[PDB]
Amino acid sequence: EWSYTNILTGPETWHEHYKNMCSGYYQSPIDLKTDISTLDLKLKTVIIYRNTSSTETTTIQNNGHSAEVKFPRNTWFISFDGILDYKYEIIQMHFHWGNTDDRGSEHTIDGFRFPLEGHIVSFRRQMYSSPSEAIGRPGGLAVLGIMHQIVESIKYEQTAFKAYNNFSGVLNSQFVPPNNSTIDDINLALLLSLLNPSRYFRYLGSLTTPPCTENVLWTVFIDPVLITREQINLFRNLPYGSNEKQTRMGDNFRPIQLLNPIDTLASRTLYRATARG
Ligand SMILES: [Zn+2]
Repeated sequence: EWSYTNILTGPETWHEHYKNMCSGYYQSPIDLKTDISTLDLKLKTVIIYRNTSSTETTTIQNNGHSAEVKFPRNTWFISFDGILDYKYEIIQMHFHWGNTDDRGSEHTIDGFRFPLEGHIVSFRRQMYSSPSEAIGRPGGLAVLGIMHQIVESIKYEQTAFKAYNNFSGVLNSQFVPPNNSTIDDINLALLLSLLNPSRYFRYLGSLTTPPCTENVLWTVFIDPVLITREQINLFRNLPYGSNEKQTRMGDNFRPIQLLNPIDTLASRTLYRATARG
């Protein structure tokens, strides 16, 4: 059992209840510190692309700790090298947000928390045949982090919810765990075009929920996409699972981890990318 809000099973306890691997020293999230990071001009623009002959349905579930969009197999991919040859295949996208607008993200950028951080989770299909083979194996995963920020004046079509197609209206108080519903597909290419896909932090870290496996290649884009207060409050209408002390889902984020805890046996480095100038 784990939770965010029950002090007994909360994130401070994960290093004990899930020693493998929540006690490790390559954990996530971290503070993404622009001044400490190393600019690496070899890190290219990220591309997200779709298999246009895929027809299966997309679904979303309230799994008790987030809203998680589950994509069909063989449908959405990420390329980090400009070639569209299916090296990373997207599995799911879920979200982390706050009870209030000034927190919610798991990563910080120079100490700053955003209201909502989305995680697009993919597996390295280049090496592994399926999500379930990759999820617990070395180097199996790569996650994209997308920061969202609230604006007062904006057309719907300009907000991230256009790419999400409003999650087909499923974000409301009656979307109780562990219900899942079919939704219109998420246009992840459009979502990525709402920010600068060349401008990101990059490091090796972990899943941010138990068992915190250290096999995640992280990419966190620096520019946020935009949403309204109305849209953030939609997520806040979801109920938490019954493991949680709080009724309404919010503050479902793990606290910050150090880039290099004192016990590390080989330091990791935080890299940054920017467009070819
Ligand atoms: Zn996440």
